[PDB]
Amino acid sequence: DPEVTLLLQCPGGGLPQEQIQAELSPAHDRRPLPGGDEAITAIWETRLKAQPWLFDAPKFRLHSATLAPIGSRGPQLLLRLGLTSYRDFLGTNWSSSAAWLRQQGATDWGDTQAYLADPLGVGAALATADDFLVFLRRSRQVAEAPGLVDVPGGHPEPQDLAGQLVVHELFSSVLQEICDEVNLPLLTLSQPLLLGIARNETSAGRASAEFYVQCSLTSEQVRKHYLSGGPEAHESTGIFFVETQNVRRLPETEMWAELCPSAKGAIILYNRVQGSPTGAALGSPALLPPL
Ligand SMILES: O=C(c1csnn1)N1CCOCC1
Repeated sequence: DPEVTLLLQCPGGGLPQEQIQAELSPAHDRRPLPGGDEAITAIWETRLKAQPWLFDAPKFRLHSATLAPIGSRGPQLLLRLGLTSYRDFLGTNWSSSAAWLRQQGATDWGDTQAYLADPLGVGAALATADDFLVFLRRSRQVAEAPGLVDVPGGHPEPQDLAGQLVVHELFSSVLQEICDEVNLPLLTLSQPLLLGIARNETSAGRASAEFYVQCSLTSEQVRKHYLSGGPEAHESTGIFFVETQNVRRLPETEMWAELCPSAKGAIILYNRVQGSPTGAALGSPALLPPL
């Protein structure tokens, strides 16, 4: 799977909100482009003169994420974040020249990402009461990953002493994206656990935080809520469910070639962090069948 790389695998089965610190600093921003940010402004002007209803939005930028020594007390993860925008994404990661910008960043800064917007995504491994994960089908008419399978998620918009409010917005945003697209009541969802961070090498290395969320509704009840919104209540074109039993071997299935990179990252981290038991009971052959 060359189109996804793991940047972070969380310990303890995943981290709760209270164990994460954020540092939001202009030191974590994209570097100005070598020949100037006028190249971004030109791409944006061309796009608005074809689609004048488009609008810019702020985004968080991922610089890096440092895990504490395993088994330690106190905060377990430090997220170093800057600020970026949808406009800067279109002019860098989404540009035909994105690979040239990665090479220039290695040369100038020793950092393949230094010239890339790198907006932070969120995604969820969303489990039902009857032990299935939730999958969504993308429209065949959108620009990114048309017709592919995704999981619930999105790219959160901004608004440890500004830090804790940023971590709160990240955790809040993955629940809001589940309520907006799957049409589930907020009170049927668990507090999220962070499983890790995955990079999309098809989008010049932009990263997504991948979370585990449990729902108190069955697969049948989740399906009814999604469909009862009607076609205008969701961007996806369909919902479907895979038993958690079967997610273990998903990379060996024909479904794997249909998954978009950020959804592949969610399922790899689910299998490594929530699956893959370490104890004698769940690791016994009848409960963890060999192969
Ligand atoms: O929020 C984002 C986004 C992706 S990368 N940074 N921003 N979207 C949603 C709307 O359609 C375009 C992509």
